Amino acid sequence: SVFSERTEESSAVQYFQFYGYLSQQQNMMQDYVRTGTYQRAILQNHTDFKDKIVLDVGCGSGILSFFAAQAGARKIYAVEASTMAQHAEVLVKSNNLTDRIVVIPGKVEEVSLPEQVDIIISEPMGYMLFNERMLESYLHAKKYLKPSGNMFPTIGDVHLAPFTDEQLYMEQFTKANFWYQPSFHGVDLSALRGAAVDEYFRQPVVDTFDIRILMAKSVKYTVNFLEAKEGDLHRIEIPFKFHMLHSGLVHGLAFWFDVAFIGSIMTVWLSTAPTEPLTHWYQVRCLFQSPLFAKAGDTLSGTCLLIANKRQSYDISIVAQVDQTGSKSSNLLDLKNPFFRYT
Amino acid sequence: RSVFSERTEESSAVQYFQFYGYLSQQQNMMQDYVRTGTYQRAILQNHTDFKDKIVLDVGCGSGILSFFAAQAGARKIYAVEASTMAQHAEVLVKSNNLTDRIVVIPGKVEEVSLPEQVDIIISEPMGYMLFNERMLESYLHAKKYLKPSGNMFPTIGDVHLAPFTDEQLYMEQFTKANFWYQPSFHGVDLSALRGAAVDEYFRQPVVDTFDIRILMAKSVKYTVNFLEAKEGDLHRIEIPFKFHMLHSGLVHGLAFWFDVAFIGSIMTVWLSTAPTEPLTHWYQVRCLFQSPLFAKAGDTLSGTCLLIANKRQSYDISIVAQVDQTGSKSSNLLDLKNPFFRY
Amino acid sequence: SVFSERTEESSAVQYFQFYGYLSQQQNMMQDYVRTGTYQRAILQNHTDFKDKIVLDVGCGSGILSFFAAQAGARKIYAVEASTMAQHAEVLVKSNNLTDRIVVIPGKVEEVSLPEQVDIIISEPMGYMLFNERMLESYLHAKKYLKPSGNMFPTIGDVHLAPFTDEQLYMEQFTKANFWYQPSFHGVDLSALRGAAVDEYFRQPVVDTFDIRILMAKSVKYTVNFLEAKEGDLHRIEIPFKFHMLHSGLVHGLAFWFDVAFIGSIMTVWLSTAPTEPLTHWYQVRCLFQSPLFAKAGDTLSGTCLLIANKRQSYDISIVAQVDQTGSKSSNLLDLKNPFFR
Amino acid sequence: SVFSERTEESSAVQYFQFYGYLSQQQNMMQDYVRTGTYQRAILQNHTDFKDKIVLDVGCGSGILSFFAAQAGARKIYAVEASTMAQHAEVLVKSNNLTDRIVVIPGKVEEVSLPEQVDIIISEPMGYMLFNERMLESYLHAKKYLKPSGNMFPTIGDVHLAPFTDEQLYMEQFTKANFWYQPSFHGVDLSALRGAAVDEYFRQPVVDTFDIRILMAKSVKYTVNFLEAKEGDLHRIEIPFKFHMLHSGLVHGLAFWFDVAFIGSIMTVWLSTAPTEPLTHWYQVRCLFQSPLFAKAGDTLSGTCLLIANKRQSYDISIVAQVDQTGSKSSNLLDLKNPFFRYT
Ligand SMILES: NC(=[NH2+])NCC[C@H]1O[C@@H](n2cnc3c(N)ncnc32)[C@H](O)[C@@H]1O
Ligand SMILES: NC(=[NH2+])NCC[C@H]1O[C@@H](n2cnc3c(N)ncnc32)[C@H](O)[C@@H]1O
Ligand SMILES: NC(=[NH2+])NCC[C@H]1O[C@@H](n2cnc3c(N)ncnc32)[C@H](O)[C@@H]1O
Ligand SMILES: NC(=[NH2+])NCC[C@H]1O[C@@H](n2cnc3c(N)ncnc32)[C@H](O)[C@@H]1O
Repeated sequence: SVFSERTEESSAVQYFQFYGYLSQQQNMMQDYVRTGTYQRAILQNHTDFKDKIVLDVGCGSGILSFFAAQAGARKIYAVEASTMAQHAEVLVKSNNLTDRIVVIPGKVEEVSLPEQVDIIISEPMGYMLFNERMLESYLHAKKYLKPSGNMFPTIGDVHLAPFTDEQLYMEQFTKANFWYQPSFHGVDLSALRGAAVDEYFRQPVVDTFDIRILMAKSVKYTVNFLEAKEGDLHRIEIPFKFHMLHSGLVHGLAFWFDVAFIGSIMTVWLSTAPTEPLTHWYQVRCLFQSPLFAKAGDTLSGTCLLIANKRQSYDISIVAQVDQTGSKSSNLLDLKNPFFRYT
Repeated sequence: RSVFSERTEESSAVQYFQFYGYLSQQQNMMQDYVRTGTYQRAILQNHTDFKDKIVLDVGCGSGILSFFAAQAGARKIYAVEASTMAQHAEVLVKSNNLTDRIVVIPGKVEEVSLPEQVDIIISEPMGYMLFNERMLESYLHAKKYLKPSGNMFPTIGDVHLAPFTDEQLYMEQFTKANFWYQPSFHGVDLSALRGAAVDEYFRQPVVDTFDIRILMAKSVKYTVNFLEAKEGDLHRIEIPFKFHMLHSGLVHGLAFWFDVAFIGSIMTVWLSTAPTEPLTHWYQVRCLFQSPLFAKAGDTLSGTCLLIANKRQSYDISIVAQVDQTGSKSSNLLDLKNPFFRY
Repeated sequence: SVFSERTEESSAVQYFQFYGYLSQQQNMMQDYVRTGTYQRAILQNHTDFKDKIVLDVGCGSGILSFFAAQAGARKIYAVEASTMAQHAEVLVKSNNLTDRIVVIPGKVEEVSLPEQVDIIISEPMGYMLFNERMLESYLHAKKYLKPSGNMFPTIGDVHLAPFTDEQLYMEQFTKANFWYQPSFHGVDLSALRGAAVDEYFRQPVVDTFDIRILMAKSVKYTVNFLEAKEGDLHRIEIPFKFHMLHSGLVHGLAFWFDVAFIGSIMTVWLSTAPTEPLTHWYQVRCLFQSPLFAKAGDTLSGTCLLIANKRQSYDISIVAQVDQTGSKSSNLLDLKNPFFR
Repeated sequence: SVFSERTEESSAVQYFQFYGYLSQQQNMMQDYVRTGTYQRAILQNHTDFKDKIVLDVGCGSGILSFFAAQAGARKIYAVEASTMAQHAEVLVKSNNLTDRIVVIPGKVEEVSLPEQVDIIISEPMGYMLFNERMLESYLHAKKYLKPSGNMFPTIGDVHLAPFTDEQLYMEQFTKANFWYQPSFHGVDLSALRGAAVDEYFRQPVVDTFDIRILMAKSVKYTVNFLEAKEGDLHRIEIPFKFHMLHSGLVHGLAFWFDVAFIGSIMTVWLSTAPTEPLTHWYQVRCLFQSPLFAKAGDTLSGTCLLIANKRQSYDISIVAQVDQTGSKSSNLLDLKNPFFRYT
């Protein structure tokens, strides 16, 4: 299948084992920004669901399938590949909805639906939006969407902006310099110091930050879920030209995302920006190997290239340059293994 | 057809060795001065056991233990490591000018081919509750390369268990599961999964430290002699116990820690993770009862701790506890692979 | 009679036995807030008693009748159905007020009075105000009240407000976990865990608390004793709509009450709010079996429904929901069986 | 019936409402002394239950019937008059003992049991042993007992001892002196002080105390449950002659009780003595209206006369004299309404 073609068995076993735990469902369900906003998007656009046929890609416990029911849906197909599907079935029965919700265990790339649907709902966003590569399953599910169909969420905006954080940058060499000692119990470790540094800079940093560290208006890369195909996400090239508002050293790029539910009654937004209440997605920062000096008025131009990998994530390639000086930096990051720095 | 692959799901093995390929994880283990300092003491203080001898280091990681044997005069050390950390070991061997003595042999100890039998095997195979990761079986499997006159460092391993009281910990876990009693979470009835939630939450071993005064009886000890034991002995580990209660109150579970002894020719050096000893990165492990048991001072608490090795490099743990006077009984299952790090 | 029709004899026996004890009269009288405020309301409004006919419903030891005598009342009929009525007569004689205070033994729904009165006085408030159902006896007595007569107290305000208090929550959940044991002395009790949680959470929690646990401004439900008819208190439906001020878990609703003595000279208030000095009424809190979550700005809507029962108390029904999310909590309470904490 | 002829209906309604609460069953079941001893006496005398027919009088939740089944009883009739019987039926079904335990809802004086039983078990002791007058229901059930049957408990002993507690005696007047003031908000209350004093003295005090306040070895009155008839408890005249071990003022009499399970294998004792762990029965003390001075070696003689009343309790008539001096005091207490003083 398409899923197994793009995924190492080892990665998938652990991925779906992780999501079979109720404590993880509870974690996602207890994010009120997430759960609240989805419920509002669906209920405030009841006309997009009333008496319609719905598909819920990766329903977990089925919470989004119940909001669709509250909105007046006629039939909801809830697809879930982990063992959480067993618990979703229990909740459909205990809530007297077996007539309107059908739980289909399995991967959305492999199950079969009995009819086409009017709208697909899902929550496929990972870290930096794209982590987990579940947006490809969301788009893959469009093979069941009528030409009339809508997508909830409808679009996705990735935002990237240069930041300054001297203490975050310095923390990397503080940790790596453990290896730069010539007699750790009589053993000279210094030969591995460069490797340790490299390892730390290859981790995206997951936490939040004061918006004042940002040095320029963000650049926006949009994914239109109504028009995009799975292949469009195998290689995501994000060019950027930042016009610096403050002078200082740029230590990397900060990432966040928004999604919009574009309904017939209104559009509802779900934002993980550092200016909005915190969510379980936090924000993501990718450091440059060497900081770049820029002054207010200069331009910072380059590209952020995301290359999907068979571990359900992306290899990140960032190259940036101050146009007025030619000073250049880059970095390679493995989004699968981020550093969770939040306290 | 290797012994390792026959007892290990591929998915678990891949992630296991990816996890230990990280230098940041080597740092965490090496920076535990109790671990690294005691291992060096046991080796250097028993240098006669290593002078001009052949050594095998099972799971050398970065190679620290192999360096200790080189300091003690070992004639030749074979350092086996299956993760990509093996290549980092080689770098340290070259930069420390020990290429004539330390031979890194990459691969699994169940699959490599050593050129000769060895006088002594050294390893640090202890996980949480001693037995997690199932590396003791690889340690014992390596005895096929050990001369009949040889030794094991560590030589024996003691598992200690004792009953404890801690209502806050018990209520802390039951609090998390009350989420799934909700009759109307955003209008959805979750109560049907309250049973499934409590089972999942009370399947998690609690890894952290605690005050020794929560222990309500003298610990029971279960000893594994690594010189005598056979690989197959660790597929099923049955630990009966009978505690003489020193205090009255509620028994909320059993606490677990372990000691290992390096029984050398010059002296025996002990490495302990007991709560009366300085904290290590192993901490201590506590298994909770879903329903606490009451006992008075003078009563006896008896039962069995049974560990069944699973294909995911861990153990499924069943604990049955009974106060003999009243017949009050508590049966509990725990997934040692997925613990709650509470510290 | 009206009283016997709405009261199991079994309840009435114990009820009036309880109030026949001097020790229980000492308890109420030593509440200086209660006793001092009643005296202040009566004496400050002495013109509403000067040379007037008075009726004191459920006088107990007769303390309120003496206050009316101090204010110049010409004649005070003091009705008391327990044996305490004879103790009141002793005090009337020892204080040399036989010319002004006339103890009438019996239930106010069954005694005859020589004449009509100008003002009724009484202390009929119980826990959560309505417990004991004496407000109906207080209102029933209005058959003896002249037109345009006054009522002391004149009105009663009930205040509701959501609160957060996880300790009280898992405290009542702890007691209930005893019935989850699958082997108590070898016996599986778990089949009764549902009945245990229900029973334990039907008990109102009577105690005081810090005002900072309240999550919204209180909602007020007023009872006008001058206008209300006793039948109005058989089924009390109190709608509420709170505007949440803080985000967090709502573990239930807190109840207190104030009464106002609206006299000719002055309006005197007697409050049992948590912002005010504690009284023997304390405050009341009704726990949800499952807490509700709400963010600051959300609205919590529902109704508190009180159905009076034949045991001189009420069956309480509280249904509350977070309007934005549909999170709903339905809970029942037996006001007759409180938990003094 | 016999129950209704000796009980006022108002008293009966509140009595069985009280015991319909699970919270009250837990209160008695959580007394380890009560529940642990009953279990011990039944199991350690298993020969008195194996393949026998049993009657549990006032089973409550049925805990004692389960103990009887643990001992191997063939058939157990469990009689309970309150609505707790329906809960007992649930536990019988949930413990898979519907073939051994049959719950009979109703009063033991009124229900119809088909056959004679081999042994009757019950926990009918109240404050001072006799409060609640349930011992008469226990003896009344002997109409179903074979002539060779047994009773668990077999016998009951009530112990009387003189005590000194100046603080307790004075506490009465401090409370009653609230009324001895000429202007309480302008009201002379002093006319009711005598009535307040009398009221406090008619109340037995339920709480514990330090054994050191006892001034003589206790006097013991025994009820042999195999021999007694329920009519023997309508009027219980207990003559006492105490030999004073200490000199001082005697303020009243203290009461506790023991019961013994005289089985075929052994005799097990359940004590509520002040020298033993505290139970939910505490102890009881009745004050003299005037204290009596007695020297060590003197004798304090008199009678404690308990007269049953229609409120499932007793009126207590105590009369005491110092033989050597001729000083007398007495009191007449209402056991149905005690003063709970324990803190
Ligand atoms: N939104 C996230 N970042 N994570 C939630 C993913 C949820 O969708 C489920 N899921 C992920 N991929 C798939 C798929 N291809 N088919 C079905 N369910 C899936 C997964 O088991 C979990 O319940
Ligand atoms: N001491 C621990 N609890 N864990 C450390 C395990 C270390 O041994 C390595 N290791 C584990 N099992 C094996 C094996 N069968 N063969 C070789 N190396 C192994 C692993 O890669 C890591 O470096
Ligand atoms: N305020 C309270 N919570 N209780 C006060 C009740 C007092 O009034 C008396 N009382 C209660 N109901 C009645 C009644 N219907 N008629 C007369 N006295 C009554 C009761 O005996 C006690 O003295
Ligand atoms: N041991 C005590 N002091 N009290 C226990 C009283 C228990 O016996 C029950 N009980 C009391 N009298 C009777 C009776 N005549 N018939 C049946 N059950 C009774 C009562 O319902 C409660 O469960």
